[PDB]
Amino acid sequence: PNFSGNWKIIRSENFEELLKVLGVNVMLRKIAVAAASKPAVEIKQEGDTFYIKTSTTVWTTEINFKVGEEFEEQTVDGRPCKSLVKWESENKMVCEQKLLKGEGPKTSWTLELTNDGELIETMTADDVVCTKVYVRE
Ligand SMILES: *C/C=C(C)/C=C/C=C1/N(C)c2ccccc2C1(C)C
Repeated sequence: PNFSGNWKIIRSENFEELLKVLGVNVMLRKIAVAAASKPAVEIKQEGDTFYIKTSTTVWTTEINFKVGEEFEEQTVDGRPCKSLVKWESENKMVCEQKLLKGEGPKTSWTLELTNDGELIETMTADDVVCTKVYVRE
């Protein structure tokens, strides 16, 4: 299920509420939802080994994981945590995260390559769920 490729975000719901739930400074919340801050996603997939890059205006995040192999990473609000990714179907994977230090909401995310060629991502902080929808390029 080649998640590989370069991804262009074309929709995003409930994102500010997610940040709000996580505790994100209001000023950062407002800049976070600007048409300028739209993230670009590059995924590089081979087997159970994944490389995903997320790039905004002045920041980038790189993660490297194997499905099943626990790894270190950051939440959405950038808190250090341990993560573990598993398959849900052929075209879906889900990742649960465990805060390294401190304690806050229960976070996670999922990734879903559809049949109409889209890539759906969800992110969850406790009750609240954010969906974002990507296309290739
Ligand atoms: C949908 C995902 C979004 C809008 C990602 C936002 C992420 C960031 N990051 C990581 C960042 C770092 C510095 C300054 C601004 C940001 C922004 C809020 C765009």
